[PDB]
Amino acid sequence: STGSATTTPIDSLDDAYITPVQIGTPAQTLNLDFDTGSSDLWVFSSETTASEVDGQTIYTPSKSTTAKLLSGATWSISYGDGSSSSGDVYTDTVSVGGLTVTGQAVESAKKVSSSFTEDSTIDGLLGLAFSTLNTVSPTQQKTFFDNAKASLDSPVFTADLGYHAPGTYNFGFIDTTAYTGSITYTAVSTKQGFWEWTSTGYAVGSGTFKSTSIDGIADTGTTLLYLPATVVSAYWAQVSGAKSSSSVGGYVFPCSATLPSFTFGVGSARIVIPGDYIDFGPISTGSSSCFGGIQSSAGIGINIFGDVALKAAFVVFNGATTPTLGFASK
Repeated sequence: STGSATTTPIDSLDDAYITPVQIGTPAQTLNLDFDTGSSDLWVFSSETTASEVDGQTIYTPSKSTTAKLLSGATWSISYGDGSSSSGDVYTDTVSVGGLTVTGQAVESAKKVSSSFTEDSTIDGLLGLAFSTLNTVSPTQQKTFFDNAKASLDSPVFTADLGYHAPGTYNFGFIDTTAYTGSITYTAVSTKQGFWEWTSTGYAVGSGTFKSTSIDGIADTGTTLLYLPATVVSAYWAQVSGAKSSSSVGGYVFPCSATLPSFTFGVGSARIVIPGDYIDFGPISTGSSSCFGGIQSSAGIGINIFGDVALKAAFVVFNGATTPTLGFASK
């Protein structure tokens, strides 16, 4: 089997992408944030505290003839941005882009943190990291991809995120028309539960490539590119007037600037992020200070190849017995 679904930016900045997901019988379609940095499929629901729902579409398990309470199971997750959610668990039929999994754990939120409530466009998350990170207790549950894997034509999914435009998540096949050149594959460590890999270096604009190993994660659920402070300083030094602002929370730059590209290495291959992809717009409405799309990871503990990086590539998440990542230009 295969599946193919369009993923759509939630706003004009590409802050996140939403993909429609069918849950239950008859289907209830929710728009979920596909997150290769986490491993829970959780949804706003009829159980979510009413004051914490503000415009999201909810899953109502009592209206699904295939929903079953997973007795005793609870979940609770905290994300790298400080947000969180928790609740109980149902199993139900879940379909993405025509690919159906029966008995998928659907984690129903009883509580969500304010950042979720305040974002009416995201109805929940669909985790695509390794199932070892799934938070369901006392019986850990599998991700949608893990449940689907054995049925897929090939045990892979691909992320093709758009710049200011829709893109595609495919399951079970690699669309050879969706990229240019060849796909370069690189080793993955699953030791932390992530799609963790090592970039071979970087360049700023037309500058020379610096060969240096940068360990990080491919994370579709993170907006920006978070890299070591040395790398980030080298980038922003090429933008007149750019500076790190402790009060804003990162590098800002004059909105009048033209940003240079940023290149990262995948083996001997190179992925070029155009400068425009690094512009996240005014820090507040009407400001002439703009927020940068490349930021320091120094306070995180891990480097993160988020959407800024991934949307410059066609990305293969190869879930074979020994997982690997593939990157192609497009």
